[PDB]
Amino acid sequence: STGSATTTPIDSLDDAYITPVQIGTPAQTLNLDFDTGSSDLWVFSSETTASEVDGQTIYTPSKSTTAKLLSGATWSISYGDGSSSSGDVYTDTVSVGGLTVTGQAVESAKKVSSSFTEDSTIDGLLGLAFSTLNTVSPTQQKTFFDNAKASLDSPVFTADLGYHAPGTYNFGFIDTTAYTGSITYTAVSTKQGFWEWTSTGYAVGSGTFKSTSIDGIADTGTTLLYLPATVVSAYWAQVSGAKSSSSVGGYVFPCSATLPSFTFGVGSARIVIPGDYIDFGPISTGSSSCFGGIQSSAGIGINIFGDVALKAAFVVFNGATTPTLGFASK
Ligand SMILES: CCn1ccc(CN)c1
Repeated sequence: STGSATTTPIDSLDDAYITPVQIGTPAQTLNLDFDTGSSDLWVFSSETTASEVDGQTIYTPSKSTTAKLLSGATWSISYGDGSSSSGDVYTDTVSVGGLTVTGQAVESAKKVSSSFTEDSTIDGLLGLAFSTLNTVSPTQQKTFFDNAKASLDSPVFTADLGYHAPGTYNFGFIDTTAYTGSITYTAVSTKQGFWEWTSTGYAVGSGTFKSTSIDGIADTGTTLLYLPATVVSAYWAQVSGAKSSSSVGGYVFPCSATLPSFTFGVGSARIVIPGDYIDFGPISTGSSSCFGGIQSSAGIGINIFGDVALKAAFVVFNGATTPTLGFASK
């Protein structure tokens, strides 16, 4: 089997991407944030505290003839931005782009933090990291991809995120029309539960490529590119007036600037992020200070190849017995 679904930016900045997902019988379609940095499929629901729902579409398990309470199971997750959610668990039929999994754990939110409430466009998350990170207790649950994998034509999914435009998540096949050149594959460590890999270096604009190993994760659920402070300083030093602002929480730059590109290495191959992809717009409405899309990972503990980086590539998440990542230009 295969599946193919369009993923759409939630706003004009590509702050996140939503993909429609069918849950239950009859189908209830929710728009979920596909997140290769986490491993829980959770949804706003009829159980979510009413004051914490503000415009989201909810899953109502009592209206699904295939929903079953997973008795005793609870979940609770916290994310890198400090947001969080928790609740109980149903199993139900979940379909993405024509690919159907029966018995998928659908984690029903009883509580969500304010940042989720405030984002009316995201009805929940669909985790695509390794199932070892799934938070369901006392019986850990598998991701949608892990459950689908044996049925898939090939044990892979691909992310093709657009810049200010829709893109595609495919399951079970590699669309050879969706990228240019060849796909360069690189090793993955699953030791931390992430699609963790080592970039071979970087370049800023037209500058010379610096060969240096950068360990990080391919994370569709993180907006920006978070890299070591040395690398990020080298980038922003090429932008007149750019500075790190403690009050804003990262590098900002004059909105009048033209940003240089940023290149990252995948083995001997190179992915070029155009400068425009690094502009996240005014820090507040009407400001002439703009927020940068490349930020320091120093306070995180891990480097994150988030959407800013991934949207410049066609990305293969290869879930074979030994997982690997593939990157192609597009
Ligand atoms: C934009 C919604 N969101 C918040 C945290 C995550 C996971 N990185 C997704």
